[PDB]
Amino acid sequence: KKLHKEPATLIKAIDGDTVKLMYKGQPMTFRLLLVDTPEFNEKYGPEASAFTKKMVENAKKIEDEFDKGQRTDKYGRGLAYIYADGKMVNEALVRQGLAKVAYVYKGNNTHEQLLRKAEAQAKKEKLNIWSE
Ligand SMILES: Cc1cn([C@H]2C[C@H](OP(=O)(O)O)[C@@H](COP(=O)(O)O)O2)c(=O)[nH]c1=O
Ligand SMILES: [Ca+2]
Repeated sequence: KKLHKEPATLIKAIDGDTVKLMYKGQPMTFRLLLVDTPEFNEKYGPEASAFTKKMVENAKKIEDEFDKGQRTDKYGRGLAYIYADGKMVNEALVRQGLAKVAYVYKGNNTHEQLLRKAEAQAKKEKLNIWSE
């Protein structure tokens, strides 16, 4: 079983780890897989929100990639990896210490090792959430 990115259409960025897509012609919230950004009113929340917003809004295009397992969560949100001009937003947040690796469920964990490699680098550099 292989993962494949597909073309996506942005309506708007919502916060650090959620975006609104026009998915098959319906507005739908997507939650980024394997990451957790702070809430806007928590430390680094505004920064994570603005980093995801600039990355998706300013991209020439965005793509979504489901993993192998559940595609929608218990709140109806789609669960995907999101790419902006080919760069994974989920990884970039982690690499900048603006999200933690989190919500790792077996069966939607394809990019776990990639993301924990990014988090280890953000922790070594003491970035943001990991700053001292
Ligand atoms: C990332 C992700 C979150 N979730 C759920 C778990 C958390 O629900 P509960 O705590 O209600 O159990 C919720 C966290 O989302 P937010 O971080 O967007 O608040 O989203 C999944 O079910 N699957 C996922 O892959
Ligand atoms: Ca969150």
